[PDB]
Order: sequence, then structure tokens, then C-alpha cells
Amino acid sequence: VLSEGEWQLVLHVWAKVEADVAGHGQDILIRLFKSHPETLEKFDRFKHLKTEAEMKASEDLKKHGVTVLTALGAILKKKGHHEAELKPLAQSHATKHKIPIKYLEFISEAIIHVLHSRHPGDFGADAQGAMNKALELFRKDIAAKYKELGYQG
Ligand code: 7HE
Repeated sequence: VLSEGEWQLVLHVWAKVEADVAGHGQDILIRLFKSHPETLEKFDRFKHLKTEAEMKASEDLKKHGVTVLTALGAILKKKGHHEAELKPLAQSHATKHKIPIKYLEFISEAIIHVLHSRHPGDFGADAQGAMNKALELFRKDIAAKYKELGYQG
């Protein structure tokens, strides 16, 4: 469980992400795809992209980056009370898209990397730790739903 203090650190840097949702989403998905190429292959929408420059030039990739961070922002602002936000996400990612929890760990690492890059003054180690705990909490609750549905990772 995160403390109120931890949630404030998390939401303080997230309100900054929201000044440029699309540029953060681009950076995060490109980081994820470059560092873990198995993740790109899960997207029929994006698997034609072969270079970083092509990824940066894709307007559809930018569009989906906003979809992803908008969903994640709505989750974080619930401060743990996110059961209704996670249900449909867990269901689709386990059963339709087939995304292992490990790949949620990968995108969590890409988020932290990009938040550190763009917001160092509001993403010191205390805020890094808090954001890690919030993304861990996300993964834990999704993982419980995956397990229910018989999917792994
Ligand atoms: C490695 C792949 C992977 C990973 C790590 C995620 N997803 Fe998902 N995603 C999400 C929304 C709202 C939608 C319509 C999809 C659609 C998707 C779709 C459908 C894309 C489409 O073809 O339109 C795919 C394949 C999918 N997502 C692969 C995907 C949100 C998330 C969130 C909040 C996370 C974690 C922070 C996430 N995805 C990680």
C-alpha cells in the first residue's frame, strides 16, 4: 500500500506528464519497443516499424501513446481504488492481446526511465521509489486478474 506521501509524489510528477501526454507516450513506447523487441511484435498496428526514426514519425504510434497514458493516469488518480479501471484492461490484455505480466514490467521500466529524463526535479529517488510502488501495485492487481483467467505471465 502506498502512503498519502507516496501518492502525492506519484501524482505530482504525473501532472507534469500531462503537460505533454503525446511526447511522453511516444518516448515510452519507443523505449519499450527498442529495449524489448518482443513487445513490438504484439502490435499488429506497429510491427511494420523497423527503426527508431520510423517509430518517431508514426502518428498512429503517438495516438496510441496517448491512449495508454490516459488510461494509466486515470488509474493513478484513483490512488489504489482502481478495480473498475483495471477490469477491462486486464481482460483485454490477458485474453485478446496476450500480454505477459513481464511485458507490463517492461513498460513500467520505460515509464520510469522517461519520467526521470523529463522531470528530474520532480522525480528524485523518493519520487522514483513511489512511482515504482504505484506501478508495482498496478502489476499486482492485473496479475491477480490474469491468474483468475488462467493466463500467464
Ligand atoms: C507489449 C504489449 C503491451 C503492453 C506492455 C501494454 N499493452 Fe495495451 N492498451 C491500453 C489501452 C487503453 C488499450 C486500448 C490497449 C491496447 C493494446 C493493444 C491493441 C492495439 C490495437 O491494435 O489497437 C495491444 C496489442 C496492447 N495494448 C498491448 C500492450 C492500455 C495499456 C496500459 C495502461 C498499459 C500499461 C501501462 C498497457 N496497455 C500495456
